[PDB]
Amino acid sequence: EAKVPAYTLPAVLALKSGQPVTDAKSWTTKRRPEILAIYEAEVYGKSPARPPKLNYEVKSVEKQALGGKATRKIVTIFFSDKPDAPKMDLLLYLPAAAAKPAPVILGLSFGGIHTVANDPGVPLAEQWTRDNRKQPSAEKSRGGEASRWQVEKILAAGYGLATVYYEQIEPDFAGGMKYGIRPLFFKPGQTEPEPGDWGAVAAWAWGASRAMDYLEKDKDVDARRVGLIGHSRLGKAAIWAGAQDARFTFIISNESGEGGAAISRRDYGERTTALNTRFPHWFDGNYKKYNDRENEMPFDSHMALALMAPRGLYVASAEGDQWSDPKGEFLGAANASPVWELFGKKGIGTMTMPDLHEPVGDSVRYHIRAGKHDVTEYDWEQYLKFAKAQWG
Repeated sequence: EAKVPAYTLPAVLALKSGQPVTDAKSWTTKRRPEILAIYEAEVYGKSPARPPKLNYEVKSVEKQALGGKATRKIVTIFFSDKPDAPKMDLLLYLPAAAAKPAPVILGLSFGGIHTVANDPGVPLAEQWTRDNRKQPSAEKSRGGEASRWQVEKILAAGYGLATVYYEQIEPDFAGGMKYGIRPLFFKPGQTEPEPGDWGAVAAWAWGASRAMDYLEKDKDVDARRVGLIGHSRLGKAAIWAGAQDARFTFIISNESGEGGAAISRRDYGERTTALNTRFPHWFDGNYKKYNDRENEMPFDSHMALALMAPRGLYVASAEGDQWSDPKGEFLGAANASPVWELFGKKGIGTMTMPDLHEPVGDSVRYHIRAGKHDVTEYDWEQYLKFAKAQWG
């Protein structure tokens, strides 16, 4: 950490011109649109507009699911009317006893909807494998991601869990674009994304907002109390989804790294390069000019995160976060927090990184936990306290 470079962050509360942002009105009307546009063009890419009509079908509604704890729904959301188009299966669990429409936490899932809980009545999903092949999952994989979703805790807290498998939006390997939604929006004869067009992180975020499109039509769901959670690369998606979509009352970005919550200036552009090399589909084409600081970024993570203000933001890390940079994720959150004060909200409340298992902050929160890159019970215990603070 004595070997981390020094840097001066671009100022989140100054306009590009240099003029200061003096109040919430000026953020809303001037600076936030400026920051959103920067990220749209230089990082995530421009996405299509919200579809006027959502084409979807409620395939399945089962009460008493999960040993009676939950009403389960499975909702198919079509990204095109054409058959064998890309489509999305949304898994919803609502508390069996729900007396009114329930708050819902929406998540992007690394696995199929059968991995989210131990639920025999959920069809085995097709998944994309280590070899970039798509094939039906084995039954042994049911519930493999359950510890990452803690559905029983969520329902116990009085909330619902909605999940989508991200690779139905776009499969996560270089070349999987043809199998996803991005091609559906090309222009007459276009065959490749323009350099400022969305990449995969943005497509995943875009699909989360179509999930939100359904949840607002569901009459068992409190459309005014939905949040969004993403782990790792899907925490990047969740940051941009929340930026794009004011219906998410909060987002949770679990260990989201570079192009997510982590300050990029804590190295010399080598992470940016490794991401753009290994995962050329994640960000847009313009983003590759920031490789190894060939160009200086007129932005850094605190600005992307401030796109949530005044809504809730939870950033979290793990001691061994992979090679990810927990301090850089804390600093992203901490440097975003002043925007919340413009709105009369409290942010992180400190500029010093807390100790393990010591969460900080109010409308912007942070914790770091011991363990490896994952989502654990401990994370969820805090997320649900956060959700209550946001929702009461």
